[PDB]
Amino acid sequence: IEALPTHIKAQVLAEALPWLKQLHGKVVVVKYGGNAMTDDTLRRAFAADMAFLRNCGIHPVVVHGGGPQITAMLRRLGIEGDFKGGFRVTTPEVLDVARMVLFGQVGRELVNLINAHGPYAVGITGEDAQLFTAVRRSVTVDGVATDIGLVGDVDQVNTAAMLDLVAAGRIPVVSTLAPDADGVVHNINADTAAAAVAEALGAEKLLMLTDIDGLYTRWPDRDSLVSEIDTGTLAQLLPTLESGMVPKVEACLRAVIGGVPSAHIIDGRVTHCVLVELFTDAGTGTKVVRG
Amino acid sequence: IEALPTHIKAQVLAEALPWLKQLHGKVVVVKYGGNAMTDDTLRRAFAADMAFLRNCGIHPVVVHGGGPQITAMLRRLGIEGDFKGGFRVTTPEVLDVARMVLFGQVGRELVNLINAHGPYAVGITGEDAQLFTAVRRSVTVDGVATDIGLVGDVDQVNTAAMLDLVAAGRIPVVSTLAPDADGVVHNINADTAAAAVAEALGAEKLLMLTDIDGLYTRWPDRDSLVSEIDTGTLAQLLPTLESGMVPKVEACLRAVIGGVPSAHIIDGRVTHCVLVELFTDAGTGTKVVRG
Amino acid sequence: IEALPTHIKAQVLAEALPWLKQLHGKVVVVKYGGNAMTDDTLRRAFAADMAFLRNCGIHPVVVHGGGPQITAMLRRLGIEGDFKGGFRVTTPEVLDVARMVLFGQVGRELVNLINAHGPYAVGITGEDAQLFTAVRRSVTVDGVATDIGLVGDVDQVNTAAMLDLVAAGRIPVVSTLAPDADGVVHNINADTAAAAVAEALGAEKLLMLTDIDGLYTRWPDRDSLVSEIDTGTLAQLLPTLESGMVPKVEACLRAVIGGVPSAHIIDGRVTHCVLVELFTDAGTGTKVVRG
Amino acid sequence: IEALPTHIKAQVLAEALPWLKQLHGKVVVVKYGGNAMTDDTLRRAFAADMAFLRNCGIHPVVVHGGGPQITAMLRRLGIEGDFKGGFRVTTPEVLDVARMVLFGQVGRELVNLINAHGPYAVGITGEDAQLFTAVRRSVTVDGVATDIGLVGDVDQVNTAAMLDLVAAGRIPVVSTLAPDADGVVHNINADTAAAAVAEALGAEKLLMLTDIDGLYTRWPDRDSLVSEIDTGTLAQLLPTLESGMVPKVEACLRAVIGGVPSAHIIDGRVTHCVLVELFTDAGTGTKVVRG
Amino acid sequence: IEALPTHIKAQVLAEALPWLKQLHGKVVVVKYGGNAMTDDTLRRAFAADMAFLRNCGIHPVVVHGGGPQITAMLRRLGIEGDFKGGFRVTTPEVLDVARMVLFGQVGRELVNLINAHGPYAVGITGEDAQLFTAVRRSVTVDGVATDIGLVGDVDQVNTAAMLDLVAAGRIPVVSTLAPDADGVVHNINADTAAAAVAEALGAEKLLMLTDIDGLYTRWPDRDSLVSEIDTGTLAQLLPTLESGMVPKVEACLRAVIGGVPSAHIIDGRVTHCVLVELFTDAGTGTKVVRG
Amino acid sequence: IEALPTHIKAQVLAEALPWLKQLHGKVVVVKYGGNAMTDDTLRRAFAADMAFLRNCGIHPVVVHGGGPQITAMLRRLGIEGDFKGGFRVTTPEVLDVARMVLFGQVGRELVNLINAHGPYAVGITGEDAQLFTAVRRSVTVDGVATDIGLVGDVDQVNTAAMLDLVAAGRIPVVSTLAPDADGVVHNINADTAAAAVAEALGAEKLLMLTDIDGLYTRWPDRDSLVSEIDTGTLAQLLPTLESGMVPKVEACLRAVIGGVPSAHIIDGRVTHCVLVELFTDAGTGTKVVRG
Repeated sequence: IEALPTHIKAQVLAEALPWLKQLHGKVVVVKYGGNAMTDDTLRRAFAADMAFLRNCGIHPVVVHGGGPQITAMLRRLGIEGDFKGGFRVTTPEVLDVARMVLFGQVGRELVNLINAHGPYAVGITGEDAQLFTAVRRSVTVDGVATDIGLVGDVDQVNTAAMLDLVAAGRIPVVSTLAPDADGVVHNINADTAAAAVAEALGAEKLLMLTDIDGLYTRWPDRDSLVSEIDTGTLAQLLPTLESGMVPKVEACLRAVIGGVPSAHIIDGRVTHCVLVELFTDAGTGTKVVRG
Repeated sequence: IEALPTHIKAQVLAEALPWLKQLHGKVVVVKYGGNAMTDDTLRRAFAADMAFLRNCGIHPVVVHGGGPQITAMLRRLGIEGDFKGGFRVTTPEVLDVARMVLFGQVGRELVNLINAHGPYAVGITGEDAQLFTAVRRSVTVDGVATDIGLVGDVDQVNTAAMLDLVAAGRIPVVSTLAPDADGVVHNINADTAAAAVAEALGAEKLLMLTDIDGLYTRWPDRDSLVSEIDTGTLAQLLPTLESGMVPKVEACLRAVIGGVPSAHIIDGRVTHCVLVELFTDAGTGTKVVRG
Repeated sequence: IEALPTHIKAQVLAEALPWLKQLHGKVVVVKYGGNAMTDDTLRRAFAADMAFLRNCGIHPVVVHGGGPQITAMLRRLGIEGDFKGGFRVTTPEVLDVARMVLFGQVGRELVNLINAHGPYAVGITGEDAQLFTAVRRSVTVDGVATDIGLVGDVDQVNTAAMLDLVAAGRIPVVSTLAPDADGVVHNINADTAAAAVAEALGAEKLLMLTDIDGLYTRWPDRDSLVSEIDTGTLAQLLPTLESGMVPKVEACLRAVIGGVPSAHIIDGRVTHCVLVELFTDAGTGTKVVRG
Repeated sequence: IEALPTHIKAQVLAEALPWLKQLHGKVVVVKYGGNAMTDDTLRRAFAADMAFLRNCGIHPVVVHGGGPQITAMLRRLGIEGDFKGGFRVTTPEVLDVARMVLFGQVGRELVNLINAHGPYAVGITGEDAQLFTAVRRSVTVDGVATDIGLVGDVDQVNTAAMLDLVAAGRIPVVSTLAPDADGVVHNINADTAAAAVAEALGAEKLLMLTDIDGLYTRWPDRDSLVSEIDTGTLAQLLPTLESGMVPKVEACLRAVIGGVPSAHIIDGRVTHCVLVELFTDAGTGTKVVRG
Repeated sequence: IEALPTHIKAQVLAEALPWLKQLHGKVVVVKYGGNAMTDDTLRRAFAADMAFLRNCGIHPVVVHGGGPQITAMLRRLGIEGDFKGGFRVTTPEVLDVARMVLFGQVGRELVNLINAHGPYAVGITGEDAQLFTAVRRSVTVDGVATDIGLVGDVDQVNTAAMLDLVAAGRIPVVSTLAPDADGVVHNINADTAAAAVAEALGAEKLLMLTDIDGLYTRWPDRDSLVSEIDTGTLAQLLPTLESGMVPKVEACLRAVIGGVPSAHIIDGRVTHCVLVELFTDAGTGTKVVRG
Repeated sequence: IEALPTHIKAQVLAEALPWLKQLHGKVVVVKYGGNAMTDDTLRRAFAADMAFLRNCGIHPVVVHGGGPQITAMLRRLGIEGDFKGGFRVTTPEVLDVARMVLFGQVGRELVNLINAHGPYAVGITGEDAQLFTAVRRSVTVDGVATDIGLVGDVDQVNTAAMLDLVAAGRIPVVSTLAPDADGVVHNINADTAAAAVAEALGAEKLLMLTDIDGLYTRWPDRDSLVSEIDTGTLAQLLPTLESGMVPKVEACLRAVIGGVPSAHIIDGRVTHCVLVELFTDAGTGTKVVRG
């Protein structure tokens, strides 16, 4: 980015202006996972983009996952799994490990990366200041709803206390664990938690970092790649999508139907994908709007 | 506490008044460890006492340890230790485990206990919002200062951001990990960190929960138990004390010399020891003042 | 309270916690009269309990009476009384004396007692900053409503200005005099004024200090002493109660029906009765709730 | 004021402008006593002028006396006086009467008069919120300093809490009683208290209402009437002035030497003397400045 | 105003009190034009009266015209006019001159005059901070509505930003130019703009300075001069009034019907007419109220 | 900017981050003149860049000139000039025209351009709220200091009121006219005024838009173009520079010596020069630092 003429650098920056205006002073919830979480270059760029948003007066809120790190630690601890369908059962023991890995390892890495740019990141779970609660969820397997232990969905969100934190200039980094109404902590799917946080905070956008170019309606036909789709059309397409994309699409559906103006499935394998999706018209991601 | 006449219950409460006046609106830093951390009755009472202080308009700040929980997890993970003197060397690997256990397990338990009473507790480390930094420390072994890895002392404290948190009505629960000036996270001894936080926050008291009645000057002579001692006298006595008491005494010395009006070594095996030490004249603990 | 074991002192304090949580940040209106007002030990303890509430972050508001002090001063001044039924007629002259005694003597004593603990108490009447107004009341005598001069009921309350005063950390001590809509100051019964202030301020509790154990439904049968009663049941019982208890019961009825969660008739002859009633389950008083 | 041409009414108002600019947002302490306190027309006009200042964004603070009302009440109560020199001895009994008359009668009348114009006036003594303290004073009689009981001078003033009250839009009406360092309430001379309040509050002016045209240097020579004098000249003249003027002059001296820009001795027998002195160049009063 | 006795000066000031109470803390919009704008004595007095209101805690907002100054500058620039009916057509060129004269000359003179008394005046147009917008208006000529270029009516007003300016202690001086919805700046009649600003700001009064004694219903019969009239009566009279008075009357109608409590047509040829109309009962102006 | 690969657009934006961090929450004063003021494309881009800074949480303050527009209007009005040396004498008449052109024409155009992006721009002069004052300046001609009328330098700046305006989210657009201590308005050179505003506001940068690539030390040698120079070196070079560059260089000297961290002479003929200079390392401008 050095031989590139200076009048072209100017145009690239100037074209950010309409999106800076759209997002100034607004909440943007970003689900962070996949290869954006595992490669040092993609990670460092993600943390820089969070600092970028913050130094534009945008209020990012990061919700992270960590499925494979949990599995890796359970295997290290010799904790034998129980599986119903394709789901590990989250016993009290598995929860303790999940919480310890998500909050004490995965979230720590991102907090420190972001904080290389300033005193921005702060880690939290639903446990802290009772910021949100969980309700136990069942899963459908072989056509029957089934209990797989201490896993849940976001129940209620302390919207005011959460926005107080971003008003202090902080970037919350959320590990998806929260107590139920009896104080018993559950693990929440990070994609669904991200949609719930976006709706509760009145976010202007929900970004979903995934390891794909975007939503293909007829995978693997390359021409089936769509760049914008409405919730009604997308809900009808949901039964036909691969297993990995369903939670990302359900998230976008719940968020946009919940009033979030747009949710985006963007390619987490692209360095600075957040900057590309937010401040550029050239993203490969797909945008979900209501309709 | 039922056959006890009602006019005696009244006198007990009324005698709390001078200490409520002393502490209203003031910061009290509490080092929490030992059996107060491991027994369910002592723990639940500790969490209730933190809620008590908060519902009196006192601002508690909890600094916790977790030495044995770390050791237990290292053994579970099969991480062979290296030892210089009696000190485990904190390699990058051992740090990751220490941080994950302290922040993702030990701190979580206390946060949830306290939060059974309200949205009070919030967990943090020096990493979050760069709340404090560490400087690597050496230890003296066989008369020579020696490096034992990523262990440090508190360097600087973001006093303003920390007090903003208690001003929100929060009870910080601090896990003693913090980055050095290069962003590399160190493990800090919880006793020393507690003294450093007390001094930086202008705390009115530092409480040190330990598993002993109090400071014995000539252990094990029962009559050597003292109830108040000045920093000058206590510094001269420090070379003669058992190994377990030195860090607790050094903490009290640094805090009180640092301007904290008093530091207290109190018996963490007594249910509601905090209430006893703060709102009663009948504590067995020992009080350190400057002189 | 010295030979009493330390673990019992701890339990007494710890059992205050649920009521500290209930009252933190809340308004508590206390009608103060009777022997609690005349004996030096009961008085000093009352003032200490007001300071106690204030140093817990509770907002006490004190409404005081002074019937007998007024009578005593009228006799000293040689002011001959006029009586309709059992009621002294409050001429302009009698009002001046009542106001001067209530505000310039009785209220002064309590303000100074409370202020021995800090800059808390502040005296006021409805006259000051037009904090409340009066409407002239008649009384029923021999079955006919009758004018007995410048006596009234609370008309309107400047809720906002009153709460601004407690927000400053002040403890208002209210002498029950207030202007009517024409600026003419009336004397208001202190029991009824206390209920009116409680309702207007959204108080969490109304305490009525009286010189009896509590409400007896069939005085003097000792077993008729009740510890909790609903407003509907109590309204039906009101025509059967002794003359001294009627104003205290009407007060509790108006307050609780007015939305105050509970009103309490407690024994003002018990040292620290406020502490006993608020922070203990062993009070002899009776609690009024809606039903 | 009806046949007077309209262009003359305009000029009178327009000439108020430089003094409105001088006083906007500033504290003005007014000592109120004499015939301005006893005649219904002068009183009602005084209260209106206090409302005038308040509705210009000026912050009046009223300090009142009441010597003769106290004497009258003592005689009504049959309280025999003890006299040293020309001074009544203020026994505990005489204090109670003084406080009750000053705060519960004299201050009440002014509060109600002012409040006919709005929720402005609020009565206070040094007792309330420990707004100020007293130190016992002796008097010189026949050349020897002598104790005459519970009479004092203002010791310390809670400047911040007092200015908080005027910031709320209130007009404090101060009765000059205050506790000493042991909580024992003393009666303070109202002229001296007014000067002390002016200095502590950083008042822009001190007004002293008296029943004379102004300072005569060689009473009763009519030409000895001066309209402005400096503190140095006036201090030298003080030993030669009549008994009634000394406290008013000592007050002006202490205030202006204390940094109050000017103190004024104005004729309280003139209806609306405050308006005349503050917003007009035609006052008969005398102005004291430093020099 | 020197031989006039001092007790008469006092009465004049004291009679201002009810209107100071009415206006304290309230917005007063003043249309300023005519001879009040062109004579140095009337101008300087107008600026002083704006400073007077400000130093009483009243919030004046000045809307100014400048018709003849515009004409004079157009003639100096040799800009030939086009006229439909009696209306100059406001071409883009004529607008530039109008804006430059109104904002860069006429408004500057008033700002500087007012600012001789303090940092009060601040000049603005609808362009600044998009404080208000315009909508293009047509005029009726020979019975047909006709376009006369870039002239409009106030469309929307940024009420909040405007009141923020007066809350800072500023006196806005408004030049009536504002952009339409496409950013194209229009010239707005100053009388109509003044009524629109008064209604949008919730003004307590609208003052209309004109070069006449007041509204004559049957000009030139001297007895037809009315001092107060309701909007319904005045609307019926509007078709019968001289050409110069129609815009002033339409303004008062729109304002008072828009909820402004009263609008006043006052004689701008009287020195200090504002002071006379606001703080005196002797104004020759006419008051419009709803009915 | 369309065929350019998306990973290059990302890198351009990401490289803005260190300068966004440097400028977030900081004041940047921009002198705007030259061709950046006269060409529609350069102007519209300048206004967009001001909106860009504002939507990043940067606080721009624009100081504008307008020399040639003034000359053009004087010629249109037939105002014959008087010239001493090469300086037009600013008579009272010439000032009125200068003020009317600068504030009522030139500043209006920029305000409206900026406001196409939001309610940002607000026009002001030193006259408004007495935001700054002028002191009359002389010029040196043929070796003698000479009066050329109502031209001056910035004297004092109301730093607090000016920063209150940018705190409201406003972008001040300053026309360089201000009253002297006697209220007489002077015209101030816009380059010098810009440096004075930067120093008084504690600006982080001063940008000087000019119609040259940057400072040439040995014009017209192309290799004499420097990209960074210290104040000491640059002061020594000042006597050797062309006439047009002297005011721009004196400005940078006064600002940087006045404590402004850096002042920049940048090429106003480059579209989006502000974006290029601030958020890019590829600017042709020259940076002045202290040394």
